[PDB]
Amino acid sequence: DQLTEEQIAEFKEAFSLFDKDGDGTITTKELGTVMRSLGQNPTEAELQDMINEVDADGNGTIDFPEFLTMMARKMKDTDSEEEIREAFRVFDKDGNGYISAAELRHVMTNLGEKLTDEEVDEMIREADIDGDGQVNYEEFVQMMT
Amino acid sequence: DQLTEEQIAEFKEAFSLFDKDGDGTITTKELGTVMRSLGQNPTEAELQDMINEVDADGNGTIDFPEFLTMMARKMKDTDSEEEIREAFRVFDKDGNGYISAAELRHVMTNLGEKLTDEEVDEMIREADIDGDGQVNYEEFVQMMT
Repeated sequence: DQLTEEQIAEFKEAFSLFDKDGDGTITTKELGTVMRSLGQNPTEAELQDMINEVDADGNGTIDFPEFLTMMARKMKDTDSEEEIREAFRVFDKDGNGYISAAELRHVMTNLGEKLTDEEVDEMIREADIDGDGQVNYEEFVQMMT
Repeated sequence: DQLTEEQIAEFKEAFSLFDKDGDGTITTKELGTVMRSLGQNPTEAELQDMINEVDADGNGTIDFPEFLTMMARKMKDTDSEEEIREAFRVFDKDGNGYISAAELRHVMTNLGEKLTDEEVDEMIREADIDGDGQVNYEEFVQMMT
């Protein structure tokens, strides 16, 4: 949590990864995807105070630069804990604070070993993502096979 | 896959990993977990057929040995594809063939890095898993923090 070549360089990727359009323009919606995609849990309001924040043209689009500036500021409210607790929260479907010790084990080793961060990113790229960040999990299977 | 030492050793782990009773016997339920814990997607019937075959006393129990023998048989019946697909299915909450490109990325890298395959088992070992394998993720959160 401190703007640095790497930090930034990374922040680009995530931004590039969810700009379906293909031209540096993350939508209010694409914005959330980006953040969750980094461990943050932006509230629908929070994502709003962010669009209006800078963008005063109501274009609803966000330029990497703006994004970067935002992140930098909101970076203070990011500690290892929340990030972690979000990962595990993906495995909590019904949302009961409870998760499959199993599903965990499986996803983490089986799929955690067959793939490398870079590979995860490469897939998501060619992958067919929509606004929300949804993707037909089969697409991934076809790739991985 | 075949019954190589490593393989046996792996099954042992998983089996040991969900025999909450502390001894060397897993229940029909526990069985389910163990299997999901390895990418197998056991059907209730299948699970019952197993508890039935061996253990004619229908004790509902099953030894590592019996377990080993069993897995051996169903072994050549499962292929890498299925496991892959089951992994991804964890990420598909409402079960609509769709998952969060984000959540994937997040879980896969953030938490995919903070832990090593063993660190996972080691955690689930000390973790407070219940019958269905359910676990309070917070408990994992703490261990991590």
